[PDB]
Amino acid sequence: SPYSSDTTPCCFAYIARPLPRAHIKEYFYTSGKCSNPAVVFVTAANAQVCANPEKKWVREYINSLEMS
Amino acid sequence: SSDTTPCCFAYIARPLPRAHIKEYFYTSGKCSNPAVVFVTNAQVCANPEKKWVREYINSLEM
Repeated sequence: SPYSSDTTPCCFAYIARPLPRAHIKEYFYTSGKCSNPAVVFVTAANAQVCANPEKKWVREYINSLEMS
Repeated sequence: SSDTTPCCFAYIARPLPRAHIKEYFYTSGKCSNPAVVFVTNAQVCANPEKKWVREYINSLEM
């Protein structure tokens, strides 16, 4: 492919109910260019689910993922 | 939905090789920048104002 994707994933809504923990592969902080400072959890179906960084579960989820 | 929305913060500087273009779409209005994303697999941001962008889109529809 002569070109790689260059779109930027942003968030305009946060998932209300905590995400099934196991069904998560990675996470990443949306770009500072986006309008909302969100958290993104990548599901096993490679879906990119937006989450609120102030949420208790997200906070726990972020720390778990970065610890073997 | 509650899924990420692809937005653009830059536009490619030259026309994409036409034969590689499969489909296209206008990024959500929620995005701060208006843009057309050409799809090949790969998603390339482009300026909705350029002639080749508008013309590529016309060719695609037809």
